[PDB]
Amino acid sequence: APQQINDIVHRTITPLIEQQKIPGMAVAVIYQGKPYYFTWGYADIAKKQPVTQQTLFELGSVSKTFTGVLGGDAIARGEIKLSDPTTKYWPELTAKQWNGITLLHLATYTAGGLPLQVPDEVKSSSDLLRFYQNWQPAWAPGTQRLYANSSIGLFGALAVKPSGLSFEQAMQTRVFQPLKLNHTWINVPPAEEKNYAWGYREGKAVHVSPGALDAEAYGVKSTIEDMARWVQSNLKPLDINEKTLQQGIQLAQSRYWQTGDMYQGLGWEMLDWPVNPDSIINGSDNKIALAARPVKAITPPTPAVRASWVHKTGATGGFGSYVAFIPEKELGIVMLANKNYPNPARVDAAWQILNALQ
Ligand SMILES: CC(=O)N1CCc2c(NS(=O)(=O)c3cccc(Cl)c3O)cccc21
Repeated sequence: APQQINDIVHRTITPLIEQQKIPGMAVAVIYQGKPYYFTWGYADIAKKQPVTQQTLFELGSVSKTFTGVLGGDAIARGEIKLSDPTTKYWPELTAKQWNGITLLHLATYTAGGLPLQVPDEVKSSSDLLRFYQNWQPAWAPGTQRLYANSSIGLFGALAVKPSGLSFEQAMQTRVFQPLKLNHTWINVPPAEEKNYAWGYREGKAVHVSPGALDAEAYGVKSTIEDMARWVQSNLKPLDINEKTLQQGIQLAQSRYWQTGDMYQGLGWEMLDWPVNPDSIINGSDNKIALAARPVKAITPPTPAVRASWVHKTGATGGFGSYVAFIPEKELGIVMLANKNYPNPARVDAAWQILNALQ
């Protein structure tokens, strides 16, 4: 732990924890390719369990980066194409509004206004079909972006259909195991519950509740060590020996759409590096419950740009996560907390640390 990394991390994160009243936090800095770990506070306030390097956190929407990469791996295997119509993998989706909606539109929130949340009433495979059949798009496909679990969640479910595997089994076999992410889970096994932090919402200890397409949109739990390895893998995909996984990571960092200064990948979101912090700090703010934005198609998509700020925020009811990395600098950060605190404060802290080290 070089003193420079020690000092910038502690001097940034300690006040953040105090100001946001975060119960526990884990941070990883990847510097010239090597990981350094930091932990503070409590995974379980009532049982006085500390945050360790083995503590599991709910990633929330950072799970969408795993879904994006798994989808990219299915593309690279030749099992799906992003230009495929949605109905090719779900022929029972016969309602006419689905003509022209491709897997690309699902993966990038551009199908025409799919809603942020799958309704709680939707549980079964037949409930899900009925929900997507009755959905009425506000817009033509490929014209506006509206961030949505029901969009990328359906992409993940359809992307694994030609493989025959369940989504969880495909994610394990094709992403977690090859990358040695051995403490990363869609469902936390009983053997690992001692390490599963509680989330904290309004002072109450909480875990994410089951929901339709939860595994695909917000369902991953992981340790700070496994998340650092995730960042290392996305920083240098060519060091990965599995060929389709290498390509799938590269596809998830391709630029498909532009809105303002932001480019939409598969799960990942990107900006040109160097970034103005206020373009990301205000650009990811989740004070807005619904933000509809016109998109410009990038025709054809730009392959993964090493001179990028690649990032993703994530939340559940009781957790708040952030990942950002800069491929050209071999630099990255992971911030895992068991409180859902404001996104601008995450990005500001991450920028203060990475800017100091670049
Ligand atoms: C208060 C509460 O209960 N929350 C907040 C977030 C969340 C998720 N995660 S999410 O829908 O995919 C998501 C939406 C929007 C933005 C982000 Cl960054 C995000 O991860 C799942 C279940 C409950 C809750």
